[PDB]
Formats: sequence, structure tokens, C-alpha cells
Amino acid sequence: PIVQNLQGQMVHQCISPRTLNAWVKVVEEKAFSPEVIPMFSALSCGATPQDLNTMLNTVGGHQAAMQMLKETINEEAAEWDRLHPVHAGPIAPGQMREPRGSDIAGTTSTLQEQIGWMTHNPPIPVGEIYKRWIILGLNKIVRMYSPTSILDIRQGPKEPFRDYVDRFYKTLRAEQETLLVQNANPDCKTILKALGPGATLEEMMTACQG
Amino acid sequence: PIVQNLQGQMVHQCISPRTLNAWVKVVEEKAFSPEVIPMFSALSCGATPQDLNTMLNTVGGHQAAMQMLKETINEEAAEWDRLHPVHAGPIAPGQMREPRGSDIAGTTSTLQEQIGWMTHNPPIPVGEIYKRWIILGLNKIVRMYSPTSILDIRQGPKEPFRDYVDRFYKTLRAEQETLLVQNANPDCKTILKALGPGATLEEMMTACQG
Amino acid sequence: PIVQNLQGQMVHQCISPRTLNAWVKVVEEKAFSPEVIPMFSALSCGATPQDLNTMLNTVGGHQAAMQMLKETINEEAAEWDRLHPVHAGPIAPGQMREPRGSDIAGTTSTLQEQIGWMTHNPPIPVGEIYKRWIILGLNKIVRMYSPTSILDIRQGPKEPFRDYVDRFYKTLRAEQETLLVQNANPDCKTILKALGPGATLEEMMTACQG
Amino acid sequence: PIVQNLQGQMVHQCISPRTLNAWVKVVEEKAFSPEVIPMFSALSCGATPQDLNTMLNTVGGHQAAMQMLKETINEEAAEWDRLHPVHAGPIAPGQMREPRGSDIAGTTSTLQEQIGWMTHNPPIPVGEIYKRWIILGLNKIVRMYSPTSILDIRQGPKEPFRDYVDRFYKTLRAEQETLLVQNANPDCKTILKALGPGATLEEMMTACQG
Amino acid sequence: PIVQNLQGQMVHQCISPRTLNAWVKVVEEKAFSPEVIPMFSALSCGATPQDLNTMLNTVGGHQAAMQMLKETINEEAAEWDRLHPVHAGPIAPGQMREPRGSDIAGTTSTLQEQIGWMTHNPPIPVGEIYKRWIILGLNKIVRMYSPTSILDIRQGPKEPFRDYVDRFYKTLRAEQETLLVQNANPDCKTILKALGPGATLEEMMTACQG
Amino acid sequence: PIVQNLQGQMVHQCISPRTLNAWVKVVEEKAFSPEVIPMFSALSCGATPQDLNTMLNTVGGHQAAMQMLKETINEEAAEWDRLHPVHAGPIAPGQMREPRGSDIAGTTSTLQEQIGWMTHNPPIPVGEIYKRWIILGLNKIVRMYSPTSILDIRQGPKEPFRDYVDRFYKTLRAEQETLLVQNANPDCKTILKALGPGATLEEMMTACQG
Ligand SMILES: Cn1nc(NS(C)(=O)=O)c2c(Cl)ccc(-n3c([C@H](Cc4cc(F)cc(F)c4)NC(=O)Cn4nc(C(F)(F)F)c5c4CCC=C5)nc4ncccc4c3=O)c21
Ligand SMILES: Cn1nc(NS(C)(=O)=O)c2c(Cl)ccc(-n3c([C@H](Cc4cc(F)cc(F)c4)NC(=O)Cn4nc(C(F)(F)F)c5c4CCC=C5)nc4ncccc4c3=O)c21
Ligand SMILES: Cn1nc(NS(C)(=O)=O)c2c(Cl)ccc(-n3c([C@H](Cc4cc(F)cc(F)c4)NC(=O)Cn4nc(C(F)(F)F)c5c4CCC=C5)nc4ncccc4c3=O)c21
Ligand SMILES: Cn1nc(NS(C)(=O)=O)c2c(Cl)ccc(-n3c([C@H](Cc4cc(F)cc(F)c4)NC(=O)Cn4nc(C(F)(F)F)c5c4CCC=C5)nc4ncccc4c3=O)c21
Ligand SMILES: Cn1nc(NS(C)(=O)=O)c2c(Cl)ccc(-n3c([C@H](Cc4cc(F)cc(F)c4)NC(=O)Cn4nc(C(F)(F)F)c5c4CCC=C5)nc4ncccc4c3=O)c21
Ligand SMILES: Cn1nc(NS(C)(=O)=O)c2c(Cl)ccc(-n3c([C@H](Cc4cc(F)cc(F)c4)NC(=O)Cn4nc(C(F)(F)F)c5c4CCC=C5)nc4ncccc4c3=O)c21
Ligand SMILES: [Cl-]
Ligand SMILES: [Cl-]
Ligand SMILES: [Cl-]
Ligand SMILES: [Cl-]
Ligand SMILES: [Cl-]
Ligand SMILES: [Cl-]
Ligand SMILES: [Cl-]
Ligand SMILES: [Cl-]
Ligand SMILES: [Cl-]
Ligand SMILES: [Cl-]
Ligand SMILES: [Cl-]
Ligand SMILES: [Cl-]
Ligand SMILES: [Cl-]
Ligand SMILES: [Cl-]
Ligand SMILES: [Cl-]
Ligand SMILES: [Cl-]
Ligand SMILES: [Cl-]
Ligand SMILES: [Cl-]
Ligand SMILES: [Cl-]
Ligand SMILES: [Cl-]
Ligand SMILES: [Cl-]
Ligand SMILES: [Cl-]
Ligand SMILES: [Cl-]
Ligand SMILES: [Cl-]
Ligand SMILES: [Cl-]
Ligand SMILES: [Cl-]
Ligand SMILES: [Cl-]
Ligand SMILES: [Cl-]
Ligand SMILES: [Cl-]
Ligand SMILES: [Cl-]
Ligand SMILES: [Cl-]
Ligand SMILES: [Cl-]
Ligand SMILES: [Cl-]
Ligand SMILES: [Cl-]
Ligand SMILES: [Cl-]
Ligand SMILES: [Cl-]
Ligand SMILES: [Cl-]
Ligand SMILES: [Cl-]
Ligand SMILES: [Cl-]
Ligand SMILES: [Cl-]
Ligand SMILES: [Cl-]
Ligand SMILES: [Cl-]
Repeated sequence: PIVQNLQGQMVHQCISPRTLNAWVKVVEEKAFSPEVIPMFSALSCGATPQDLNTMLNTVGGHQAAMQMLKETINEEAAEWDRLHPVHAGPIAPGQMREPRGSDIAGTTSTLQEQIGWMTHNPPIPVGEIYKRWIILGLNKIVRMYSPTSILDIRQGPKEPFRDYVDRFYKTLRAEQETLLVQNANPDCKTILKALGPGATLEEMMTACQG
Repeated sequence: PIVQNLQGQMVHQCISPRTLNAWVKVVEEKAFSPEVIPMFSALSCGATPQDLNTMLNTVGGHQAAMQMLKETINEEAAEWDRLHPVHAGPIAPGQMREPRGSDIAGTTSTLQEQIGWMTHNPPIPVGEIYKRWIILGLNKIVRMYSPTSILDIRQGPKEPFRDYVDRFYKTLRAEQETLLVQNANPDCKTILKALGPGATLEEMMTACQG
Repeated sequence: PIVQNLQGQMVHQCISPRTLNAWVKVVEEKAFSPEVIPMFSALSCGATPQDLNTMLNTVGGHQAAMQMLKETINEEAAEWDRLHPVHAGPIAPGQMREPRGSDIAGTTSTLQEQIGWMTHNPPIPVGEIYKRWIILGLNKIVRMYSPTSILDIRQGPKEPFRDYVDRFYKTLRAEQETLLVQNANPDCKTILKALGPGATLEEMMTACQG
Repeated sequence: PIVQNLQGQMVHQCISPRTLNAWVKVVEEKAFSPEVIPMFSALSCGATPQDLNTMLNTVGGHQAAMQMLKETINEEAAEWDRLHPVHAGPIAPGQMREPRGSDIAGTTSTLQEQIGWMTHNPPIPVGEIYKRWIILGLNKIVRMYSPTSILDIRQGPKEPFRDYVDRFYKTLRAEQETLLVQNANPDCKTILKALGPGATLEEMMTACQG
Repeated sequence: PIVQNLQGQMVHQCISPRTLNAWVKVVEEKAFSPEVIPMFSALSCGATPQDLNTMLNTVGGHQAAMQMLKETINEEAAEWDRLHPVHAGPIAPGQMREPRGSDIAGTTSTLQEQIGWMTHNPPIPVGEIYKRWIILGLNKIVRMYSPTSILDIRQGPKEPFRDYVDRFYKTLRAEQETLLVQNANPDCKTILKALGPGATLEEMMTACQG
Repeated sequence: PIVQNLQGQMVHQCISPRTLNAWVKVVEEKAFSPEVIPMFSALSCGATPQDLNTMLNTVGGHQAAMQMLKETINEEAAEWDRLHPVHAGPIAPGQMREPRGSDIAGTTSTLQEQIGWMTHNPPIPVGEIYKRWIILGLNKIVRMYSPTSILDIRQGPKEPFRDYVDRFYKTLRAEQETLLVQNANPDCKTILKALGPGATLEEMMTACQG
């Protein structure tokens, strides 16, 4: 990634073995759960487009999702070229050429060019633009691999209300208020209807404790 | 987080994979025990609002508690806007705009803005203000998930006094003096009543050793 | 490797025990899966030819592949000498001699010479030239050890379409569009034929969900 | 803690996840064995009063001992106020207010104030003063939880003298010379009595080897 | 070891616990396999003669090999004194005395003297000279503990050619072309004889795939 | 320990949790094997007398040996006072008082005084003087706990000569040439007697391979 060192300058440093291993392990253990996306954004802090492709390439398996990640990046890269056409001409000394979509994705750009774009003044955050494309495609993967719909998360007759709300918002996070009340069991729904329409979650959970 | 480097300046650095993993593991192993709150405050030392949302997002499951954490942050953010209304006008060069409640929560604020607020002179510790909101909501979660009341922690007839005091103050910490004497078994309560009302814990524990 | 320190200068530092262990473990666990190649490129970030030979030497076993890696490096080193003949003459003060193929492979070159080449102005990235030779030979090993052909990856009658696409592009990555449709089961192929020839993968996967 | 950086100045840095985990694990595995006290003093090297409360708060369970640690800190803090009464008056620029007992314990003091006290010239080591209070209370816990008295550590008829001396000074360390000779078995005590009253331990152990 | 810090100067730093543990573990797990030698050279990067003796001393067991390592170092140290006799005389200020064989082995030399030799201008790499002696003796140990001769590595009638070449060059690496063809089974040797005398390994392996 | 930072000055830094854990684990797993002594010397690189007492205090159990370590340190400290009597008088500004035996052992000396002694010009290496006392006492512990004598290490009738030499020099290292030949079995001793009195170990091991 690009990290500010002891001085104020932004400089490139190699991706650490801990970062490489942490990203590989979180995909092996949690696949494409919703919490894998913010873990990816944190492990790729300040990452160059080369570092982003490194993390995505180290993932063995799940190639159906990774191929869908290819098509999404290609769609976003094509829209970038539609909105930012590169103007031909010799690049002035001390300046950088305009990045294309494939340049932001690290396909037609070198590490030196990515360092120049990200450390420019003003900078061209090609790493954050690429990560924004990857996270978008990763969110489409999480929604596609979401197994349960929010309409099928109903509280059991003996299920504690806390455990049911855990399953409700867990499914809601993968799929990306009153339905929570409607899907409760008859005993708790009677309690929640007498509580008022403007109750908080900690008020609803406290009312249906057992 | 924002860490003072070799020079005196405060600069941003990426959250480490060790910090990300340490927070995820402590929630998997201890859930919402009282000691998870100070562990969260230590792992989020100098954290920006972005780093705080990162730690809260990496938590898979327990979404009922995390959704209650949303409503608490929204309540504290709304009170911040009620006490600190943003005055319109162009921001002077070298200055930062006034943060709103959602800006402190990292919702409508960029990392660059959070760096400017936290490294300002004088600084606006939006990270510590946000963490103070999160810890408050986390304390409400610990009290809600506290299983046992302090009134039901009584010493057994054969239970050693040390083990009973362990259960007493463990429950007392989750729920957030004379009751300790009252809930002791008849043999130790006779000893403690003859010891005096101003005895220390190490004096009470020494008196009921067996 | 060669890492820019606190100052702007590029300086040599020893390869870390974490990097040594991470490369040995990834070969023990995944052998020559496609994702081992980008893991090798990331762990050898900024590596000198000496560090590259170190990583390749620490691999115990798989010597059939490592010997094929020798012949590939020898072929690329011989082509380098054919395109870059060293011109005889005394080396001027502050300058470096022209590297041969065996010099880039770290065979006839010292660490001091590799530091001088990589930190020259302009630099001679003998480490990146050598790594480009190693990755090329490693790609030939992955293709040789690829067990299944893409023609034999067909969807089962009861196999979910997601799992089949996982096996399809996993094999496709090792071997290095319409065939994916042709190798599907009759039920999904009927669905995909009525979808159109320009469908995306997430559209094809959504159409054959079961 | 407060660590001298590259320059000569003392600056604050966040407590590391390794330090947090090392202290939690050593209490889970060894509870209040005598060697836990020096482990606590080493892990809290240069720690601020905030870092000390962090380590003590991350301990789950053993709340009977931790509550006794509260009363000891309160006793030492009350004695500090009895010996160092704070004199009222406006604090001069560049100076710090006089710390109270609760200020040294991190109860009524901010991290900024603790940084100012510990980095003052001359410094006020509120962290070392607080740690001296904690270690004192921790030593009272070790002595209270010491199970065996030194009077009951006697050498068995077939017990090797080395193993018996191991149990002797292990108990002696928890409880905090001739008794070692008296508590030996008749065979070794006959040997030690003929050795002289001024024998060393390695001389006594060598004399009773079997 | 001696590592260049933030400035250009070479300075001594303590050997890390990770380096100490990594060397002890690799000897416990792989003993004296050929890949242990380059692992030793990498873990001892920039090591002083004191650090080299530290790594060799931390090895418990295998003392027969370590004693053979003593005699080899003594032989190389005696040859160094035969080629570099120390000339008597007072050492000038800012200069270092000429190292003997036992000085390079860290036997009659202090750490301060080793720092002065390795950081001299021009430097006397006593650490690299000592490591060159140790690696030479370690190579004699690997050849002595090599169990199988290359003449006894023959391909089985049903053994895949890939697995046989793995055993061939594994044995060849421990012992330190046409024989590979001769030791193949009759079916593959017929294929290799019709392939030509100038075939590569990947051509020979491809020809005998089954 | 005292480590040279980015500048040339020697400064104190806290002992790392990895160093604390590495020393505790090596005593739990290997007790007082000979290789524990050089592991202690490496982990205590640049350690102050306070850090040395920290490592020795974190050892739980083995108190018989640790108490023998007390008496040895007391003997060496008493000899230091006999050879270096402290001359009374006011200490000049910028100077340090003469250390006593208990000052070198960290008993009557503060960390600030130990920093002043070790960073003086010229320095007083009280840490290396103390470590030299500890290693001496640790060597007496290894010899006392050495179970087998070198006279009882004889080669079995069917024992391979390599395994027997492993047991020979392993015992020889704990206890601290021709005997190796005498203690061999009759078959190998006949071979070694016909080899000559000036044979090396690798020659003797090669001659008795089976
Ligand atoms: C090659 N490249 N081409 C693209 N677009 S394109 C013409 O339409 O195909 C494409 C795009 Cl859009 C984005 C980036 C890459 N990029 C990759 C990518 C990363 C990546 C992106 C993902 F979104 C998901 C990933 F997991 C990895 N790695 C690969 O794709 C490796 N891979 N190979 C094959 C196969 F063998 F089947 F072809 C398959 C894969 C993974 C996906 C399924 C099959 N690595 C690199 N390393 C070194 C140097 C440059 C690059 C690089 O620039 C791009
Ligand atoms: C999105 N946002 N919106 C809010 N308030 S609001 C209109 O009323 O809803 C809200 C508030 Cl108050 C605080 C912060 C966030 N914030 C989050 C939050 C963090 C967070 C806060 C918690 F207090 C508890 C957490 F675990 C995580 N992450 C999410 O909330 C992710 N999430 N999504 C859904 C669902 F899919 F169900 F919608 C659910 C969750 C977790 C809780 C239960 C369901 N991440 C971010 N990352 C990247 C960039 C910005 C942001 C961000 O600004 C805020
Ligand atoms: C010695 N050298 N010679 C070559 N070309 S050449 C005349 O034709 O043979 C050759 C080439 Cl092309 C590339 C680099 C090396 N290089 C190696 C190589 C690395 C390497 C390259 C690979 F591509 C695969 C690897 F795993 C390791 N290590 C070895 O080869 C060790 N090894 N030994 C034997 C055997 F004993 F069988 F001979 C075998 C091996 C491994 C492969 C199978 C057998 N390490 C070194 N360390 C210290 C100092 C210099 C060097 C070094 O310069 C070169
Ligand atoms: C709150 N505070 N108050 C005190 N003195 S006082 C009026 O008489 O009670 C007291 C004293 Cl003397 C010392 C320090 C604290 N301090 C603690 C303490 C640390 C601590 C000290 C110990 F010596 C042992 C510990 F483990 C932890 N943490 C707590 O005490 C948490 N806790 N809560 C309860 C309960 F819920 F039961 F109340 C219990 C505990 C732990 C002990 C048993 C019950 N953390 C903090 N974090 C953030 C900011 C400030 C602070 C803080 O200033 C002080
Ligand atoms: C003592 N010294 N003497 C030598 N040459 S000499 C007169 O002929 O014997 C000799 C040589 Cl040539 C090389 C270096 C050492 N050196 C060792 C050596 C390292 C070493 C070298 C190896 F090549 C293999 C190793 F594993 C370790 N450590 C030891 O040897 C410890 N050891 N002790 C005994 C025994 F007890 F049996 F005597 C045995 C061993 C290990 C080998 C088998 C028995 N450590 C040290 N630490 C602190 C300070 C200085 C030194 C040191 O200078 C030298
Ligand atoms: C206290 N002190 N006194 C000594 N000499 S003296 C009057 O004759 O007794 C003595 C000497 Cl010579 C050397 C150093 C210490 N030193 C220790 C020592 C370290 C140490 C040295 C060893 F060589 C072996 C060790 F493991 C630890 N720690 C202890 O001894 C703790 N301990 N306590 C008891 C008991 F409870 F039984 F008393 C026992 C032990 C361990 C040994 C067996 C019993 N830590 C400290 N921490 C904080 C601050 C100062 C100090 C300290 O200065 C010295
Ligand atoms: Cl790392
Ligand atoms: Cl995976
Ligand atoms: Cl794959
Ligand atoms: Cl831009
Ligand atoms: Cl369901
Ligand atoms: Cl419930
Ligand atoms: Cl569910
Ligand atoms: Cl990390
Ligand atoms: Cl969890
Ligand atoms: Cl979730
Ligand atoms: Cl403010
Ligand atoms: Cl109960
Ligand atoms: Cl009790
Ligand atoms: Cl309970
Ligand atoms: Cl490391
Ligand atoms: Cl392997
Ligand atoms: Cl091998
Ligand atoms: Cl070039
Ligand atoms: Cl198949
Ligand atoms: Cl499916
Ligand atoms: Cl398959
Ligand atoms: Cl850490
Ligand atoms: Cl615990
Ligand atoms: Cl608790
Ligand atoms: Cl003071
Ligand atoms: Cl007992
Ligand atoms: Cl004994
Ligand atoms: Cl006992
Ligand atoms: Cl380390
Ligand atoms: Cl071993
Ligand atoms: Cl040994
Ligand atoms: Cl030389
Ligand atoms: Cl064989
Ligand atoms: Cl094969
Ligand atoms: Cl074999
Ligand atoms: Cl550490
Ligand atoms: Cl132990
Ligand atoms: Cl103990
Ligand atoms: Cl001295
Ligand atoms: Cl024996
Ligand atoms: Cl043998
Ligand atoms: Cl034995």
C-alpha cells in the first residue's frame, strides 16, 4: 500500500504477509458473509490497484463469484472511460497520464504509474476508485449468495425474542421495522402491539423477554 | 487510527490486521461480557470514526445488539445536533466545517475530514466522541444481556466464600455491600455480623475461609 | 528485499522470518494451485535475486517442478544474453557492470551488485526481471499439473449451477463462455438458451438458481 | 504507554493488542500465582494510569480479587491525599495541577493530564505510583490465595530432595532456611546435620541426591 | 545482526525472538534436509559471529552433527590463520586488529570487535566469512545424512513419472540427466528413447504422463 | 533493554511481550537443558538488570534451581564489592555513583540508575555483568541436573554409531575423544582402532556406518 512514513511524503510499501494471510483466511472461514466486505476494506487500507488484484488473486476457489467480480469491474471500468475520455498528447514533465478504466483496475498500469497517481498533488486515488468498484461487485455477490429471504424469518412459538431478532437483522444485512413485529410469535406480537408504533428495539426486546 | 509518528505531528495509519482479528475474536469468545467493553476501548485507541465503524461492521452475528447500537448512536447523534447546530457559510482556508452527529458517526464524513478534525489545532476528537457514544450503547447491551440479578446471588451451604464473592461481583459488574453479607450462608453471616459494619472485603473473606 | 526507509533512499533489508515461513507453508498446503503464483509475487515484493533464490530453495520436495523451474530460468537467461551482450571495458566509478542472465538469476552476482543494480539511477530491476522469469516458469508448472480439462467439466443432473460454475472457472484458471452454457445440464441449458447470447454470469447464475 | 520515540521526547502510544492479549491469557492460565505479578509489571512497562485500568478491566472473573484490588487502591489513594494536599490556585501556563489519589488511579484524570504528568520536567510518574499501588494489592491477593503453609511442606520418605525443595520455595514464594532442613525426611536430615549449619543450597541438594 | 537503520550507518540490533524460534523449529521438524541450509542462511542475514554461535547453540540434540560442525569450523579457521597471519603492533586509533580464525568464529572476539569489523570502511565481513564456514560444514552433514543413493532411485512399474522425478532430484539435491532416463520403467524409457537426447524435463515429463 | 534507536544514542525500551513469552515457554518445555542457556543470553540481549530479574521472576516453578541462582548471584555480588569498594563522596553533575554488587543485580538500583550506567561514556555494562553472573549460576544448575555421566554412555550392540555419538556429546554438553572410541561396541571399536588416533568425527562416523 501507500503509507505516509516518518516524513510527510506518501510512499509505497510491500503488502505484509499478515495482510495476505488475513484476507485468505477470512474468505476460507466466512466465504461471502456480509462482514467479509468491511474486513476487505480494512485489510486493503491504502492499497494500490496492484495490491487489490493481489488480494483477489490469492483467493482459491469461489471462482464463480470472482468471475462475477470480473464482469462488474469491467462494467465500472467501461463507465469510467465513458465519463473520462483520455485526451491525447505528450505528458508534461512531472505529470501523469490520465488513467483509463483498465488502468484503475491495474490491468494496463504499472506499479510506478499507480504510485504516481496516488501520490500526485492533487492525487488520483485509483486505489480507492478500484476498491469502490470491487466492494460494489462484492455486495452483489453477498446478495446473490444470501440464502434466506426476510419474509421467511419468523419467530418460533418457543423461540426467544432475542434469538429471533438476531436471525432477522442477520438476514436483513445479507439482503441489504414493522415486518419485525409482524413476524413475531402470537404471544410477543400481542405485547408489541400494546407497546405503540414508535417503540425502539431495546424497548421491544425488553417487552418480550422470557 | 491517528498516531503521532517520529515527528510531533498526528498522522493517520491503517488499522492493523492484529487489531481487526483481536476485536473479532473477543466478540466470538466472550460475546457481551463486561470485560469486552474495555477491550473495545483499548483496541480502538486513537481510532477514527471510520475505524470504529470498521470494528463494529466486522462483527458477524449478534445483529440484535448491533441494531440496538445503531439506535443509540442515532439518539446521541441527534442530541449532538440539538446542542451544536452547524452555522452556514463558506469554510475559511485551513479550517474545517462543523461536524454533525452523522459526521461524528462516520456516515456523512470522509476519512480526510475525520483526519482534519482529529488533527486540528485545537482538535475536534470526533473519534473519542463517537467512541463515547458506542461505549454507552455497548453498556446498555451488557445490562440487557445480563442473565442473573444481584438478588439471586446467594452463597450455598457448602459453597466457599471466595467462590461466592466471585459470583457476586461478577453479576454486580454486569448489572452495573451489605447485600453481600445478607446473601451469605448462615455460618458465614454469623461470622460477618460479629466482625463489624466497617469491615473490608479481605477482612470478610479472611473471616469466612474454610 | 529493497525497501525505501524513512529517507527517500532505497536500501536493502533482510528477508523476514514471517516471509520465509509464509512461502514455505503455502507450498506445503496448496502445492501448485493457481493462487500460489500471486502469493509468490506478493511475498517477493521488492525481493533481490538472492531473496528469490532463497524462497525457491526453502521449498522441500516438488523437486521435479523446481528442476523444470531451473530449465525455464536458464532459457530466459540465455535469451537475455542474446538480446543484451555485455560490452567489455573498465567500469567507471559510481557505475555498475551490465548484468548477464546468470547475474539476474543471482548465480554469478553478489548481493552488493544486486543492490547496486536495483538502487541505481536509473535502476536495473534485476529482481523484477528474475521474478518475471520465475513466474513464467511457475505458470508452466501450474498448467502441467492441472489435472482436469475444461472439456470434462460438465454440470451434473442434480448439481447446483453455482457449484458447477465454481468447478468450471477453477479448472479454467489452472488451464489458463459458450462452453459454460454447453456443459450445463439439460434443464439449465434450456433456461440459458432462452436468455440470449449476451447474458452476464450473474444473469446466467440467477436464471438457473434452484 | 509513554515511550521515547526516535527523538528524545517521551510520547504516548496506544497499548498493543499483543500486550492486551498477553495479560488476559496469563490471568486465565495462572490466575494469581506469584509469577503473575512480575509478568504484570513487565507488560505494563511505561503504562499510563489509563493503560493500567485497561489491563485490570480486561480481566473477566476473579472479581473477588479485583474488588479487593479496588479497596487497596482506595487506601493508597487516600494516603496520597493525606501526604500531598492539593493547594488551590490557577495553574500557570505550561504547568500541571497537583494529582490527587483518584487522579493517579485514572479516575478523575484524563489521558492528556496523565501525559502531561508523566512527560513533565521533572516528571510526575503517576503510572509508576499507580502501578506500585496495584502491585501492592496484587501481592495481598497472592498471599490470601496461597493454599499451603510453609509448615506443611515436608519431604516424603521416598520423595527426591530436589522435588521437595521445589515445593518448599514455591510455597515460600507465595507466602512471601533451617526449616528446610527440619522438614526433610529422616535419611536426608541425618546427612544435612553432619554437613554443617553454613551449607549452601547446592551443597545441601548435592548431599541428599539419590 | 547488523542492519542499516534510518540513517545510512550500519548498527547492531538484537536477534529477534522470531528468528531464534524459527531456527530452532526448522531443525526440530526437518533436521538436516537440504532446504534447511538456505533457511539457515536467510535467518542469519547480516548476523554477527555471536549471532551465528547463538543459532548453533540453541539447537538441542543432533550433537553428533554439531560436533562435526565444530571440527569443520576449526579446519577453516586454521586455514584462515595460515593465509592471514596477524602482524604484531599497536592498533592505530579508529582502526581494528586483524581477525584470527577463532576471532571470526566468535571464540576470541567480543561483540564490540565484531561490530567494528563488520561496520568498518572497508568492512571485514567476519559474519559472512563465518557463515561461509558454517554452511560448508552443514553441507557435509547433509551429504553424510543422505540416506539413499541416486543409483537406487528407479521408477516403479506403476509409479507415475512425476512422482519418480520428485524422488530423483530430491535424492540428487541431498547427495549434491541420462541416469534419470536409465532409471525409468521400461514403458517410459521406450518413450524417452524415441524423444531424443536433447529433451527438456517438461518434455520428458509430458511424454510419460499417464 | 537498551537499544540504539534511529539516532546514535542508546535508549531504554520496554521488554516485548514476545520476549517475555519466549523465555517462559522455553523453560516450561526444556527446563534446564544445555541449549536453554544460550537461548536466555539471546532473549536478554541488551537487557538491563531490571529486565534480567523480570525474566527470572516470570519463571514459575523450578524454585529449587532459582534459589540456587540467588545464592550464586549473592556470591558474585559479594566478590564484586570485595574488588570494587565504593568511595564515598558527592557525585559530580552528569556522573553516576559506583555500582555495588546489589546494584548490578538490580536490588538497590533504580531503572534510571541502570540506564545511566549502561548509557554512560564510558559505559558500565551492569546488564552484561549481571547476565554473566546469571549464566554462571545457570551453568551450575545444568551440571547439577545432568542425569547421566559420560562414563555410562556406551554404544549398544545394535545401536547405530550416529545415534550413539548423538547421546555421547549430548551428555558431554550437559556435564560440561578417546572415551568416545572406548565406549563403542566391539564391532565399531575394531574399525576405529584400525583407523588411526588422529581421525576426525566425520571419518569415525563414516567408518562405522551400517
Ligand atoms: C487479468 N485481468 N483481466 C481482466 N478483465 S478481462 C480482459 O475481461 O478478463 C481484469 C480485470 Cl476486469 C481486473 C483485474 C485484472 N487483473 C488480475 C485479476 C484480478 C482479479 C479480479 C477479479 F475481479 C477477481 C479475481 F479473483 C481476481 N486476476 C484474474 O483475473 C485471474 N483469473 N484468471 C482467470 C481465467 F484463467 F479464467 F482467465 C480467472 C481469474 C479470476 C476470476 C475467474 C477466472 N490480476 C493481475 N495480476 C497481475 C497484473 C495484472 C492483473 C490484472 O490486471 C484483470
Ligand atoms: C450506514 N449507517 N446507517 C446508520 N444509521 S441509520 C440511517 O439509521 O440506519 C449508521 C449509524 Cl447510526 C452509525 C454508523 C453507520 N455506518 C456503518 C455502520 C456501522 C455500525 C454501527 C453500529 F451501531 C453497529 C454495527 F454493527 C455497525 N454499519 C451498519 O450499519 C451495517 N448494517 N447494515 C444493516 C442492515 F443491512 F440491516 F441495514 C445492519 C447493520 C448492522 C446493525 C444491524 C443491521 N458502516 C459504514 N461503512 C462505511 C462507511 C460509512 C459507514 C457508516 O456510516 C450507519
Ligand atoms: C545454483 N544454480 N544453478 C543454476 N542453473 S544450472 C548451472 O543449470 O544448474 C541456477 C539457476 Cl538457472 C538459477 C538460480 C540458481 N541458484 C540457486 C537455485 C535456486 C533455485 C532455482 C530454481 F529454479 C528452483 C529452485 F528450487 C531453486 N538453487 C538450486 O538450484 C538448488 N538445487 N540444487 C539441485 C541439485 F542438487 F540437484 F543440483 C537442485 C536444486 C533445486 C532444483 C532441483 C535440483 N541457489 C543459490 N543459492 C545461493 C547462491 C546462488 C544460488 C543460485 O544461483 C542456480
Ligand atoms: C471506576 N473506579 N472506581 C474506583 N473506586 S470506587 C469509587 O470506590 O469504586 C476506582 C479505583 Cl479505586 C481505581 C480505578 C478505577 N477505574 C476503573 C477500574 C479499574 C480496576 C481497578 C481495580 F482495582 C480492579 C479492576 F478489575 C479494575 N474499573 C472497575 O472498577 C470496573 N468494575 N466495576 C465494578 C462494579 F460494577 F461492581 F462496580 C467492579 C469492577 C472491578 C472490581 C469488582 C467490581 N476503570 C476505568 N475505566 C475508564 C475510566 C476510568 C476508570 C477508573 O477510574 C475506579
Ligand atoms: C566454544 N567453542 N569452542 C570451539 N572449538 S574447540 C576449542 O575446538 O572446541 C568453537 C568453535 Cl570451533 C566455534 C564456535 C565456538 N563458540 C560456541 C559454540 C558454537 C557452536 C559451533 C558449532 F560448530 C556447533 C554448535 F552446536 C555450536 N558452542 C559450543 O561449542 C557448545 N558445545 N559445547 C560442547 C561440549 F560441551 F561438548 F564441549 C558441545 C557443543 C556443541 C557441539 C558438540 C558438543 N559458543 C559460544 N558462546 C558464547 C561465546 C563464544 C562461543 C564460541 O566461541 C567454539
Ligand atoms: C529480591 N532479591 N533478593 C535477593 N537476594 S537475598 C536479599 O539474599 O534474598 C536478590 C538477588 Cl541476589 C538478585 C535479584 C533480586 N531481585 C529479584 C529476584 C530475581 C531473581 C533472582 C534469581 F536468582 C532467581 C529468580 F527466580 C529471581 N526475585 C526473587 O528473588 C523472587 N523470589 N522470592 C522468593 C522468596 F519468596 F522465597 F523469598 C524466591 C524468589 C525466587 C527464588 C526462590 C524463592 N526481583 C526484583 N524485582 C523487582 C525489583 C528488584 C528485584 C530484585 O532485586 C533479589
Ligand atoms: Cl508481517
Ligand atoms: Cl477460499
Ligand atoms: Cl482456484
Ligand atoms: Cl479523480
Ligand atoms: Cl428459514
Ligand atoms: Cl429473550
Ligand atoms: Cl434463519
Ligand atoms: Cl499486524
Ligand atoms: Cl460473533
Ligand atoms: Cl452478519
Ligand atoms: Cl469539540
Ligand atoms: Cl443463580
Ligand atoms: Cl474460601
Ligand atoms: Cl451465578
Ligand atoms: Cl518477522
Ligand atoms: Cl513442500
Ligand atoms: Cl528437498
Ligand atoms: Cl533494464
Ligand atoms: Cl471431472
Ligand atoms: Cl445454485
Ligand atoms: Cl472437478
Ligand atoms: Cl500488536
Ligand atoms: Cl480470567
Ligand atoms: Cl466479569
Ligand atoms: Cl512525585
Ligand atoms: Cl501439603
Ligand atoms: Cl534428588
Ligand atoms: Cl505441595
Ligand atoms: Cl519478535
Ligand atoms: Cl533439534
Ligand atoms: Cl543438547
Ligand atoms: Cl576481508
Ligand atoms: Cl530406495
Ligand atoms: Cl505422471
Ligand atoms: Cl526414495
Ligand atoms: Cl511484541
Ligand atoms: Cl516452568
Ligand atoms: Cl512459583
Ligand atoms: Cl566496568
Ligand atoms: Cl544410560
Ligand atoms: Cl550410523
Ligand atoms: Cl542416554
